[PDB]
Amino acid sequence: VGRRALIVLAHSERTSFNYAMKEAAAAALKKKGWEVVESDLYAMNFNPIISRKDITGKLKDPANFQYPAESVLAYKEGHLSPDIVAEQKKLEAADLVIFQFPLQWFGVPAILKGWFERVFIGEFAYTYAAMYDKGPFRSKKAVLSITTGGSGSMYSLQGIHGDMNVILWPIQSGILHFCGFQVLEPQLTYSIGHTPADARIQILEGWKKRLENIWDETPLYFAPSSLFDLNFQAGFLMKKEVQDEEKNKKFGLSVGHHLGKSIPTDNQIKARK
Amino acid sequence: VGRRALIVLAHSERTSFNYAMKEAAAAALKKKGWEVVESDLYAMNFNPIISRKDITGKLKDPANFQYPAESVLAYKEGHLSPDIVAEQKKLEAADLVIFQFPLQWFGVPAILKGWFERVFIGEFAYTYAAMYDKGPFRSKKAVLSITTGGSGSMYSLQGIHGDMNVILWPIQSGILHFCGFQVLEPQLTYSIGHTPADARIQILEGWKKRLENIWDETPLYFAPSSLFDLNFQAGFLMKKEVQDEEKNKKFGLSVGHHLGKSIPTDNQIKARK
Ligand SMILES: Cc1cc2nc3c(=O)[nH]c(=O)nc-3n(C[C@H](O)[C@H](O)[C@H](O)COP(=O)(O)OP(=O)(O)OC[C@H]3O[C@@H](n4cnc5c(N)ncnc54)[C@H](O)[C@@H]3O)c2cc1C
Ligand SMILES: Cc1cc2nc3c(=O)[nH]c(=O)nc-3n(C[C@H](O)[C@H](O)[C@H](O)COP(=O)(O)OP(=O)(O)OC[C@H]3O[C@@H](n4cnc5c(N)ncnc54)[C@H](O)[C@@H]3O)c2cc1C
Repeated sequence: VGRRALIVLAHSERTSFNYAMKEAAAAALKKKGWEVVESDLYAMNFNPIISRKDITGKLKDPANFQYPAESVLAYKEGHLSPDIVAEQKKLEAADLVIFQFPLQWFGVPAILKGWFERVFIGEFAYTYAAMYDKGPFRSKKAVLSITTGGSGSMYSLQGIHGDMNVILWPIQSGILHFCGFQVLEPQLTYSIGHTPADARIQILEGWKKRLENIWDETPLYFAPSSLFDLNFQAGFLMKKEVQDEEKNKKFGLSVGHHLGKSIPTDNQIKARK
Repeated sequence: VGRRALIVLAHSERTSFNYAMKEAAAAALKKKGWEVVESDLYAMNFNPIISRKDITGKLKDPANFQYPAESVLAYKEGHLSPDIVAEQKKLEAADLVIFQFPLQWFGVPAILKGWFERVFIGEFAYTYAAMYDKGPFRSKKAVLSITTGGSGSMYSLQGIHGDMNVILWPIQSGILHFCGFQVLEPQLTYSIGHTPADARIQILEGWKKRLENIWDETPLYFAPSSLFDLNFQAGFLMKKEVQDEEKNKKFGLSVGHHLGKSIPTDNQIKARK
């Protein structure tokens, strides 16, 4: 199980449905005995812009500044900016991490994107030596709770926007899973601005209801790293044996690993595969 | 053709390859007679966080602030922050827009994501009435010039990060094409951190040579809006006739419109309708 949860909110208005979803989550969790911490990015006036100021000490190569290396070094020697360190301490303590935000330009709000860039620092959050399912957060579970302006049909296979599974991929696989998180099914709330007040009410109650057994859910399916040649002189490509065993299979493995074939239905939205 | 170009750069270091790429583009375009304008976000001390601070007038409703509606009203009544107005003026004049940036967490840097959120205001950059094909920037062309830490094989169909075409979709379709932009093939320079001094110089030269005829390039293929019933009533789904006639094709129309079938090879990387 997990007794600790962190809720990262990315919305400036306390009168928003997003703020209401954050409160709903914290209420349901505390009631079931969880310890709940929050990161209201707008409320904290969080700094989302990566810079050399994220390193407190003196740099290794100040004339040729490379963020990845200088930040990793700062993480190891203990001199990352203290606002960054405070967020990293919350992350370390949490078993479950909920990201509550409105979809903005088919992605995460800039302030949340900056939170990832500044907080998910090398070694602490990820290592090329232990990628994806073997990452640092492999004992943690993450969930995206998203609100949208567009309707669900707009995001279906035949909607103008296209499949929502493709939109979710960069985030759930590229950011969350890459660091080791077991990613749970996303809570998707479409066209919230066109939803009746009573439906909005049931949406909040259905979220609280889901959170009651969230930890026991089966996570989304991502191709295991055991299928890849985790080394540079190999190009981190799928192992030869694995490649063959797949050539006779109708479907691809995931949205990103579709292998030029059909992507299993709702790979990024529903768990079962 | 187009005589005016806007280069938006998102990198904090003047010593980076990204900065080098921007300087190469500027030089190359000016040489061929282009009028070049720049938006060096970091150097412009650019604010990427959307808030009610983006509106200078009175809010139509300060009780429950809703950014989409208020910013659209501000654009119409002329109440947008001076920095947004200046960027909108740059965009309005430009024929070609180049976005130069390093890949950060499978997406654009927070500062650039924020630039889109604050600059691409409704009415100005888009209208739900004239989405994609009929968007405001339909007479403009855009291009993404991206650098990455990971190698190309890592982003191939068998690479551990998965298909790069999926990563590029949210940006090129969801942001650029949605506003009307014709999107040209992206310039992708992989593992720039493991490329010899000799090889990087040719990259710069290769980029410069491409820009000499960039305007006469065949743009990437996105399903036309004519294939969809564009109304809340219809749910914005593909026209029935299209769905049927499409059922006999092997490949879907694009990454986002894969229709549960195979994704056309390099739909977001290579042009070929
Ligand atoms: C820059 C930008 C880019 C965007 N890009 C996209 C995009 O790419 N794709 C897309 O689909 N959408 C996009 N949107 C739209 C955005 O996704 C929606 O505006 C957002 O998800 C709406 O959520 P909200 O919390 O702001 O709700 P609000 O607009 O605040 O609305 C909440 C609604 O619920 C009511 N409410 C509030 N609290 C409660 C409560 N406790 N109980 C019951 N009812 C309550 C409110 O009165 C209101 O009717 C974009 C918006 C912006 C500003
Ligand atoms: C927060 C964050 C998240 C990231 N997420 C990802 C991700 O999801 N996927 C991924 O693949 N990568 C990721 N990266 C890595 C990032 O994409 C690379 O570090 C970046 O693209 C390198 O580009 P750069 O312009 O900074 O170059 P630099 O590291 O500066 O390197 C440029 C090289 O070219 C040399 N050079 C400079 N100017 C010139 C010139 N004029 N002519 C010739 N040579 C020159 C430099 O000295 C140096 O050796 C991430 C990095 C950060 C900080």
